[PDB]
Amino acid sequence: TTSAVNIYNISAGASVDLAAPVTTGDIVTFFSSALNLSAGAGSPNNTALNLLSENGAYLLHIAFRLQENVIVFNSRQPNAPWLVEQRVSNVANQFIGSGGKAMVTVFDHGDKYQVVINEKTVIQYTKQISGTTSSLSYNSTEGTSIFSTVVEAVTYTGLA
Amino acid sequence: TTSAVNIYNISAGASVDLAAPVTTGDIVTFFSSALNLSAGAGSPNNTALNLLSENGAYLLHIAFRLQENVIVFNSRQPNAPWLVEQRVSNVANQFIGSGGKAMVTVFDHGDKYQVVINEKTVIQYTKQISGTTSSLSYNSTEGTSIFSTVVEAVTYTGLA
Repeated sequence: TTSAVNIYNISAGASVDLAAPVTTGDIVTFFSSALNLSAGAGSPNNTALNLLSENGAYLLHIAFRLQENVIVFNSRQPNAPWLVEQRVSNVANQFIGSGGKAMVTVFDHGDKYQVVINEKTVIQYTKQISGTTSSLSYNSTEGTSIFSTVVEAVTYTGLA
Repeated sequence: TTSAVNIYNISAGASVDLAAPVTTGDIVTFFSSALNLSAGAGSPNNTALNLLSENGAYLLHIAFRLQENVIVFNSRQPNAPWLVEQRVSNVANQFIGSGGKAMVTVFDHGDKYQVVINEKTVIQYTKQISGTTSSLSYNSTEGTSIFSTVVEAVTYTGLA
């Protein structure tokens, strides 16, 4: 079996097409060389990370909302409304192991997405939309990003 | 179903016991925040990364020798001599995609170890000794290491 490693530099506000699709059994890890939580809980800062399908559907939308002090997980089809959102309270608490930097790992287990912040699993997300990830985006929905201007993404494909 | 991410900071000269063992289907990645392709001669290894078994066997020894312009791969039992070595020439050539930083990934495929430098698979190493990796070490020749003093390692376990 031959696996593969792909590295991407994602600037804030951009979307990147993967040279190798992420499917069941594969992994994607986001590396931030900074952690800006200083605004604190209740501030209007919201940054997002998304895994998209070839048809443009949002297989996994990850929103770090400091205003409501929650991390939201959801999915939606193109030109359609957001589905059932899952939430995890206290943003800063999930990053406690961090310190100047952070990493977010998404495991595609086929029927679910396992998300881990640093060493802590924060959720086992049952998929609302099935499919292969062919593109990734990093957007600063509101205020300033909680991550570095450029995020490094590494995918581990051809595992299963 | 449930996988895990573990982060370790390995200083030159130290060994670390893994909180979660690395077995067939798992991955280990090494991150260097520096790259020195003109550091001088090693004695004879400028730097070496090792994967060890529960009984101290060197399942995978990765040695970089600048003065010999080669990368060596080998294994050995506890208190026994080195076995059949495999070598890949032209060190700099393997780091062509780098640029002040570098990463070394090792996939444990059961019968073989796939080693990738950045995005380039350097070799498919047929195991000379089988077993589970329970600890790792980063050894160097004083002042001539090609990597940073501290190397960050991340393991993805519980995959298969």
